[PDB]
Amino acid sequence: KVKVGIIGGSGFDDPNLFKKVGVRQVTTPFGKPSDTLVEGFVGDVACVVLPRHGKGHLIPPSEVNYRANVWALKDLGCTHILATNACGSLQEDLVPGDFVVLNQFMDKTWGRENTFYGSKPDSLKGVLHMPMAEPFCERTRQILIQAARNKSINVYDKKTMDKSACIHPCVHAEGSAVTINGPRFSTRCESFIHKAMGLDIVNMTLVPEVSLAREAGLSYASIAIVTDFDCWKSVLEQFRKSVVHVREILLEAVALIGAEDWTKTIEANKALVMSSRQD
Amino acid sequence: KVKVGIIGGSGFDDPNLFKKVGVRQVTTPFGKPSDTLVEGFVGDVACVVLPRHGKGHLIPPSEVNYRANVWALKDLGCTHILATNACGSLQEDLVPGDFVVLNQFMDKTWGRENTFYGSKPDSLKGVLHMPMAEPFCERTRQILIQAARNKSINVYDKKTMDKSACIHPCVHAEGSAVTINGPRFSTRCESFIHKAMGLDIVNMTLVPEVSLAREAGLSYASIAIVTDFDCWKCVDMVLEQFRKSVVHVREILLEAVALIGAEDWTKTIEANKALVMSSRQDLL
Amino acid sequence: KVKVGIIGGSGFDLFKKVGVRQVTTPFGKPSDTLVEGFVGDVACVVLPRHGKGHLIPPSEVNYRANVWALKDLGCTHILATNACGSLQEDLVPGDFVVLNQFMDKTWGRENTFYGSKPDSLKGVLHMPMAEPFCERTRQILIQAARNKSINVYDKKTMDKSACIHPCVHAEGSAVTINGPRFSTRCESFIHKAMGLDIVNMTLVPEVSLAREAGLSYASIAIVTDFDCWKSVCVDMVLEQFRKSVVHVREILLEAVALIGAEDWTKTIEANKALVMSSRQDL
Ligand SMILES: Nc1ncnc2c1ccn2[C@@H]1O[C@H](CO)[C@@H](O)[C@H]1O
Ligand SMILES: Nc1ncnc2c1ccn2[C@@H]1O[C@H](CO)[C@@H](O)[C@H]1O
Ligand SMILES: Nc1ncnc2c1ccn2[C@@H]1O[C@H](CO)[C@@H](O)[C@H]1O
Repeated sequence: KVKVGIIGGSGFDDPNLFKKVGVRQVTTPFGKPSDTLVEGFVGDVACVVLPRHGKGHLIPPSEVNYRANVWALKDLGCTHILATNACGSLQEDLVPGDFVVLNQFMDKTWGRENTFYGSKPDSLKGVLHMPMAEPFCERTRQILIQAARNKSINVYDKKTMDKSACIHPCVHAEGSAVTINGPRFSTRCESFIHKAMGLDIVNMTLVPEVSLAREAGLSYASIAIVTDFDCWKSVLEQFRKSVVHVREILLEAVALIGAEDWTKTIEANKALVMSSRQD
Repeated sequence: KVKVGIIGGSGFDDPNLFKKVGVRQVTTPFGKPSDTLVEGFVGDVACVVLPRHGKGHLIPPSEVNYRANVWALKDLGCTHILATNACGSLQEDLVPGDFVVLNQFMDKTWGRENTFYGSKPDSLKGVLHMPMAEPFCERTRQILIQAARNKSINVYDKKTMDKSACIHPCVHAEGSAVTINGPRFSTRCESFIHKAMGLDIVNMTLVPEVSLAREAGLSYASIAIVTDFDCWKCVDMVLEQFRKSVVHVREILLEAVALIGAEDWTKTIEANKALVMSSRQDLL
Repeated sequence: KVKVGIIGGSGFDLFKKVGVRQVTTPFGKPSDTLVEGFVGDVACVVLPRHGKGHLIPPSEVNYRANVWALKDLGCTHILATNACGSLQEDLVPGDFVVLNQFMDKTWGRENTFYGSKPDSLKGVLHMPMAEPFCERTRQILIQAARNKSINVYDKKTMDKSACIHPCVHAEGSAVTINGPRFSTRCESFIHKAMGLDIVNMTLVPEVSLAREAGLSYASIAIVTDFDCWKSVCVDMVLEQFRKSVVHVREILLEAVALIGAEDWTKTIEANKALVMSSRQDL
């Protein structure tokens, strides 16, 4: 019943997380996904891998068909989506090499299809107004964090640990992301403004992927990879080692997801979609 | 003579504000309005009603044809537009059941047609740069407020009265709205950011409706309906509270139309159109 | 050698022209035809942002075509003028700002040369924009003002009481809004509380696209009024502008000469190198 979709960002243009069982060239009512979808098994848990930018990373963040990617995963029977998201750090405690299991975001994107529903032929009929107060699936967030612990990777929770317990590299138990449209990076002026707003990282791909996953009735969680500090503070090796440990986290997270019942969580996801219909 | 247009938001998809005299199924050079326009009278005052989202609430905020809506009302000869706007509160003193006669906004929408003019053939010829310092028609704002007074609804003015005078439910005499694109609600992160900017409410429909009304030379005023606290902070009571708010807003609207028709608006209307002409930057 | 493109904003819709040139671009047609000529020995190209009739609003300007057309003609530098409203007390109508920073609030504009759609160059370009302008070219605009005996105010070293108007502000940040409407008081105060200096509609993505084209770009903002945070309309932007046009013209002509008097070999190399190294599809 549980099937785990994986959307790989930078460093995961072609992951190979398991032996490929089948390759799926699909289309959706909202167009074609970034690439073909690879189906397989992690242990006894069915799993589907999909590169957000395509195999060659030729599709910029603003042009990614988030609808197609999410809906395609949904059509294949995924109940969860795990995503990676490379990012810049807006805080001194978040150091290149750290990961962040996001729990909040601020949206500054535009010109992207951010919803499956509407009044145009491009969309499913209805007006969907989805609650996003806490935009991720909390259970699945805690999976990612527990996965890191299982793989002996440091975890820092600012709510229960003081500064001295922050050993790098570490996974930050929470954090907020600002999603900019791209493709350019932020100016120093924009970086300081975001930092003053209390944001933790800056990224170009989280939104509307996270929003559409909830719309599709899926449990979604992102692991953000701190590649560098954003330009408020004036290499490839740290990122190479990062994807190795992110691979471990993803593989362990899939197993942890399959080790539990999700019947009521899946049911509540579906009901929230139906209850958010305004029409 | 005046003619008052009414753009009904949530809770006003099918208003029935008066006995329908005539219905207009029209189009504009900017496309189709949300729905048929219903014409009639409030007393001796001509009035036109249009649901922003259509009868069945099938049109989401981002896809509403604000241009067509404002232009269709203009074509029928409306001089004023009164709008309802459902919203979430960003401040402690603004509670569900309150109303807000907006005077300010902050815009965070995109991908919406927000001007009638441009250099493209599918827009009116010319470049219009409208001043928007005080984006509403002040006279018409004060009419909404006085209408609330006449209907025995509490009015609260933070600049004059102590917070000890804020008695719920009340019409807030001033307020700023942040307009987000939707269709999703804000995250807690976005809610606290907006609140820290000093914004009072969050809503998805105010802009560019208010902007386009000024571009059309019309007097525009919005009454926001506080349906809930935004996520910075039983549903059966929430629904019942909103229904009561709708009853109150309905009588405010009806009294407002009567108040408008009772006064002379020659100079205000003249100033409305002159403001349009003087913003034509291509006329130098 | 060097060649200077000049993108004129409001009131700039400069020399003895050699010829007028019509050009096309893989991203459409520029705002207008281009004026080719010389300031001294320095080749110079002049392009009005809104067209000769100012019929093109800021959100509909083809910044891609304008910047690329200047590139196609062999420009190494672009000087730009941008009319703006002030968000702070010390910046008054008649002042000028040699911008070093911005905050972007535009939408629906073509802001990159690269992408995966047919009407764009193939590739994913992620350009660093920490310091979005060419610093050398900024300091040239500022030095140009000194040569023409226009006051220069540096808020990093100078007193608020030592601010002599009209002056060129040696640094400043712009918020770029989409237009065509002006800001509300609410928006104006929010921008002010963010620490931004001016508000305008034309800087972005022009500045971004110039760096994509590997050109040294600098902007001089012309303060036409205070934004509505004080006690702004179309007619006001035009009137104040008149006296400011003359000073800006002097600065631009002087700046062109100053550019032509230095070697830009390594700067140009670095510009084109930054373009290549930002390609993340490779
Ligand atoms: N400091 C930043 N600001 C915005 N995006 C960033 C960073 C750092 C990494 N990314 C992500 O990686 C790609 C561009 O480098 C894009 O996919 C982007 O999401
Ligand atoms: N807390 C909020 N944030 C943003 N919009 C809100 C609310 C509450 C109500 N609305 C308005 O009503 C519709 C969404 O329910 C939309 O039409 C919207 O304008
Ligand atoms: N206070 C302001 N806010 C926004 N834009 C302003 C100003 C003042 C000038 N401009 C510039 O003038 C043009 C539109 O009038 C546009 O080119 C615009 O950049």
